Amino acid sequence: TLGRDQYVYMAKLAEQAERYEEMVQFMEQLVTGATPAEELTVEERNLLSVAYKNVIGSLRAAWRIVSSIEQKEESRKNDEHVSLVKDYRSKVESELSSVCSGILKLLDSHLIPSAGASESKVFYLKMKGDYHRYMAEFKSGDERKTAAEDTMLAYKAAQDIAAADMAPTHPIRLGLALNFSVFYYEILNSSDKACNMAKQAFEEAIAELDTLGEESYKDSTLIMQLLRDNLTLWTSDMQEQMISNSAP
Amino acid sequence: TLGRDQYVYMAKLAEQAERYEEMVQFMEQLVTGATPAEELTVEERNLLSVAYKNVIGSLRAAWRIVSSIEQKEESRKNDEHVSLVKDYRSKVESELSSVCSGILKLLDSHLIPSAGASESKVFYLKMKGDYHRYMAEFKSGDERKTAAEDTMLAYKAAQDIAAADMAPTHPIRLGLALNFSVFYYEILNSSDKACNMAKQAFEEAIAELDTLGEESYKDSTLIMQLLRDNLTLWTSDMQERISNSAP
Repeated sequence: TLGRDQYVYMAKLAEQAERYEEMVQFMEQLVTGATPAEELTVEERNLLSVAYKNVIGSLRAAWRIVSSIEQKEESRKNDEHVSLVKDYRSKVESELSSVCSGILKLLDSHLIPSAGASESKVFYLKMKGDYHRYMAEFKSGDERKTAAEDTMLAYKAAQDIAAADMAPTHPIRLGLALNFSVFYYEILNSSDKACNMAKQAFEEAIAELDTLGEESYKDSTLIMQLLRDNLTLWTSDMQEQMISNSAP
Repeated sequence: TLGRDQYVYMAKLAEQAERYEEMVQFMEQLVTGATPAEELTVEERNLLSVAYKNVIGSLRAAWRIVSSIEQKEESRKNDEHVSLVKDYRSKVESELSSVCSGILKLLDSHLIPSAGASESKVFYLKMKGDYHRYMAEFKSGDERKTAAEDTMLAYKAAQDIAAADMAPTHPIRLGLALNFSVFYYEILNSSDKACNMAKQAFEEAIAELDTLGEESYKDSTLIMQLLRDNLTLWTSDMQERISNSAP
């Protein structure tokens, strides 16, 4: 076993080598060894989030490609290749599930219990909704509806806490509104609800934009632009009743 | 167990998804089931080469980064951080060793025996030397010399066959001379021999490049352009980067 400061060094070392599967292991060991008794630092909090974002991001990108090839093979009526491709996609899906379960388990057992402030709660609850949403991207029915309900619970909990204590210009609250609006748009097909949410968070940040500090102005404004980009792509598109840019 | 044609489809599928560790496995099983009784098709032979190239390239890239991190830490005399980085580098080295052994074992047990033509023999022998050279990159001391010796034998064997049966404009023979010259410059620090070897291959090829058509002109000239890129880098290096190996 290494020290807390040493796992941060090993996580960064793995980050430089783009060996993210091991960056996750180094941060998990840091988490399980310092929480829930104590709270993660902003640095450790972001290193963990970055580690899982890259690991799952790589599998999400692969799943898109495989799923796309499957549709291309089913349009050819190539029954042979369709059988092989679906075997492969399920292998990627089991790995997507493995990673989401890892962080979701760490969120319930360690991270959320460790949050002793609204900022940390909203961060981990948002994160909890994020990886439930990733589960909902490849699940079919029932499993997807369950994945969607778990997403709704985690996000709406983070939204309640954030709106009451977080500032509308805080990147975490902004990122929450972004990913939450992506949830309505891409998981629930509610363009109207998703646009109304993104716009509200955007305008709320504009009103208090003067009181935005050096530390988080780029993080905030970046999310603000992603909200505006999505809102343009969504309003440019046209739904009927009821990829998008998620947070950094 | 799947069929030969299907392993090709799965290897191609893994390549599209950029899941190269699996692309290797699909081809490994294709090889162990089809050879040495028969020989790999050019397609299969290339799918195998690409799969291992990406896997070992990814680790070689990480090893350069980690190895670079270690040096800086030592320059500051952190001591603690230094011991941590080496333990991490040694983990990447064990993986590099695992990959190379995988293809090297596949070469000596299945692929080289299957080669019933000089072109294939030189392709598989040139590959054997490539992955012994990758061992020599991170090995040190006693283990390094053994790796450098194994590289010399694979390349020299491929060169003997190539110079006798392959044309000096053939991309495989040009790539061999390219990687074989990089071996002398990077591993053995023989700046002169690496240059003499590169120039010879580039001279022997241009002397026959006129009679070469536009079908493989891009193939030959591309490796030729790499032979001179290294040869320009090396000359400037003697005016006191990583050499361009073959595609």
